[PDB]
Amino acid sequence: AQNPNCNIMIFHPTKEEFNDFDKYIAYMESQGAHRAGLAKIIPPKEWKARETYDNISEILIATPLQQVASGRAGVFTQYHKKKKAMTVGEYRHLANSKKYQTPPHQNFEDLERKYWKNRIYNSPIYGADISGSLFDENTKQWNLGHLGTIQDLLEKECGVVIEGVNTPYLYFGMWKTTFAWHTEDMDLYSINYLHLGEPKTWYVVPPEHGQRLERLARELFPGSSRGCGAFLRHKVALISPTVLKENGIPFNRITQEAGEFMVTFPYGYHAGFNHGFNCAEAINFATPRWIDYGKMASQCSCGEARVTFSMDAFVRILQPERYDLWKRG
Ligand SMILES: CCOC(=O)Cc1nn[nH]n1
Ligand SMILES: [Cl-]
Ligand code: NA
Ligand code: NI
Ligand SMILES: [Zn+2]
Repeated sequence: AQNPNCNIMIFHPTKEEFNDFDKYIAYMESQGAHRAGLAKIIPPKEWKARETYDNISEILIATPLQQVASGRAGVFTQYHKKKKAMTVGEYRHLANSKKYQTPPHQNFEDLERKYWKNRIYNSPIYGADISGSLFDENTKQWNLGHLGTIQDLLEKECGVVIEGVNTPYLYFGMWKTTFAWHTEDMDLYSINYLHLGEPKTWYVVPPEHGQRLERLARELFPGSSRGCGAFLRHKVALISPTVLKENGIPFNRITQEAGEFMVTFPYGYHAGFNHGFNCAEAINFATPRWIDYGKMASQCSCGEARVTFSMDAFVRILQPERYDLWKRG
């Protein structure tokens, strides 16, 4: 079997290989990439997402979220406090201010150490989950607004014809902005392009070991676990690499830089943080291999994890038994 140690693999497709998106995902999996839960794809040198980023400052962040931590440095939750709307230009200025700017650091490992030491003592502001795209409509390869839809995938695989749309999200980040441990909705794939700015560090647990992370999370967040049997769905719990290592949890880490794609694979738990001001775009997608993961995906029914209108049909068709109870939440 390929990639038995579940290492994060990095791919360098040629411009010809970059034409057929589905085919390249299948290729990566043939090499065992999915075993890690996460892969990096560096686009060919001939490719670009758009011409420039000089004109993005007027995009609105309608509901920036302040990420307020509780707990200890290595085991904490974050709750999201709504702030007043800002433009991207205003947000960038805020990110670069003394209060929020990345501290001096020697390299990525030094900054990673500073993040886990000091994250809880600050409350950075994240402009997450903004419907939109920054790919030029003329970019034909790996344009995250022009992928095949999950609804069409389900139809092709299962004959299933369903309502729903699937469009990309933009994210504007700053130092210490954090994505909590999660898998995607319905354990879908995701793809993330870092358009501009400072890096993003990722942590990931191999899909074959996801239940080990879940068990540790239940132990570390016992009240949350009693409240919901899928509380990681809430996307608020953080566990540091030190604590994961202490508890024998298999994981890997990698830093994504501007101009690079990351793909997360079905049931690949991931978490991480932004190094400084940046802009990313992401969307969920499916392949034939996803279908069995979708059938088995845990669900939050406590009501906290509120989700997109597209998810109804996925639960309805793939998980009819669970549908009524899920719909209640
Ligand atoms: C407000 C919390 O926002 C997030 O966690 C957004 C995010 N999800 N994955 N990377 N960023
Ligand atoms: Cl710091
Ligand atoms: Na490893
Ligand atoms: Ni994700
Ligand atoms: Zn829940």
